[PDB]
Amino acid sequence: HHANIDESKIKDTVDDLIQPLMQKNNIPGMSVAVTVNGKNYIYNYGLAAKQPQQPVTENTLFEVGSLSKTFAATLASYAQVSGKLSLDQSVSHYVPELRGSSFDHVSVLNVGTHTSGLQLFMPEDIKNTTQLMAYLKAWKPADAAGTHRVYSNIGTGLLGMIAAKSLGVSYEDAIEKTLLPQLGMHHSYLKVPADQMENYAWGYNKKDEPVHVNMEILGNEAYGIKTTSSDLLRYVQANMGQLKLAKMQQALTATHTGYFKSGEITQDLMWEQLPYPVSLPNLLTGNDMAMTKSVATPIVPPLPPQENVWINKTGSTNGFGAYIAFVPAKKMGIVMLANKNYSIDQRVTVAYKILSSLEGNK
Ligand SMILES: *P(=O)(O)OC[C@H]1O[C@@H](n2cnc3c(N)ncnc32)[C@H](O)[C@@H]1O
Repeated sequence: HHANIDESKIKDTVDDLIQPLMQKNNIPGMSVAVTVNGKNYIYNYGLAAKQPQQPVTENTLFEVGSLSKTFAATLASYAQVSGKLSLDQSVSHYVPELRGSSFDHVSVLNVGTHTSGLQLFMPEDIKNTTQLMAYLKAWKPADAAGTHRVYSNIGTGLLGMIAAKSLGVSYEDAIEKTLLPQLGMHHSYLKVPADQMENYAWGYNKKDEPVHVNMEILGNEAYGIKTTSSDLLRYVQANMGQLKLAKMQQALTATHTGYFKSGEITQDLMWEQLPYPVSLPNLLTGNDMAMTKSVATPIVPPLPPQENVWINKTGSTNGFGAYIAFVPAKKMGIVMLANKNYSIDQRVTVAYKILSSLEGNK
């Protein structure tokens, strides 16, 4: 602790919110990463595993659940800026087995914005590509694609699958061999390697059992990433153009294009945003859209990537709870990782309090 140092003030702000949060929710371990003024701060708390006990360190890997959807979008955006994908084309244009199905009328943009109408969860009985394609050929949305927003793991799966195919590789290769390496995210994985298993935190479910996420079909696209807070802070900085990584920077920025309004949010390519300065009530409402259908209204022409917005994404698994938010105009961002799935309203509120503390009022 030092005087006249913003770092000590930030640590106090973060500690004072995170310690009670972890106590009352019984969260075993967290890492919080903050960037502001071009400086990066990483704060680690508690335990990556209870038995045998292992502390959270700079190397601890957390499951981030739906933060993974933003990587599928970044890959699709990379394919798009590389000339391999048009977001306005239909899904069946790129997946010829689906020609003649309802996917003749669902665009890639629809699956990238949760506006196809596909339901939230993949049917549990779908285990292989044959069963998946049979389901998709038989599926019909309740409303015309493009009229409603239904947050969807399945649609995100299609987005990433199409993006990878357009690049000539599997999704796993696209992410681990192309995207994460080009972003400099060397401790981010869909499959944690043997030399990193000691760093892979256990998640603690509602009954406090240690669990790791089970990876099923198209799951890598929707929920597969394990990563460190430092790697995600780099991802946040890259999303704010702060790093010397040109196609990749274009791809990152273009994911922030605003395509639909729904409720309080602007739906980008997987990322979600609200105008900044943003009120806590609207941010909370905008982060309570995970399981219900809402009306979606197109933004056409699309809203270009903005500076004056709060861009964010939640992610969870049975054992983990994560959140990212950043405001490009202020070059400030936060990553909050936990090995217990605690409520989104608390993640958002803590992040709002932290970011609001980072400069004076004017
Ligand atoms: P985001 O973190 O909002 O959502 C992804 C998490 O939802 C759960 N989940 C999605 N899809 C499935 C399937 N098919 N089976 C079991 N669980 C699923 C996971 O917790 C994801 O991490």
